[PDB]
Amino acid sequence: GPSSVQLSRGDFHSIFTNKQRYDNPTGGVYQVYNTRRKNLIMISDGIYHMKALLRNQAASKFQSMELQRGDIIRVIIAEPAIVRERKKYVLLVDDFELVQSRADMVNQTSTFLDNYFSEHPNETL
Repeated sequence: GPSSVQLSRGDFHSIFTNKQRYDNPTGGVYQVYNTRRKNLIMISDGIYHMKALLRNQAASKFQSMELQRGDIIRVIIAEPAIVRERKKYVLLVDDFELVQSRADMVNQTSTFLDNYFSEHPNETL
């Protein structure tokens, strides 16, 4: 069914351009974009998609929740990671809650965050 919550549109851009958000990148509402490093997934903020590494309690919930594309989550504990040498971005997620199971994708044609910052190198923290 359709997503009955609003995603945190553009928040992946905010996490890596606004220092206050970078320092505490929590509370965002995101949609799972793809799953498969069995704990590395792709998530969507409705505008961008980016890689997230699920660790600790988030890795446990990945398993217990059978997390899949379309699920909507709220991130509770997280930290940003930039691999500068490779221009790669990852959200390290230690805990999240499930908001909605198997919602229709809000955006099927989002921009990959790494691609966005590689062509706008000026913007990144």
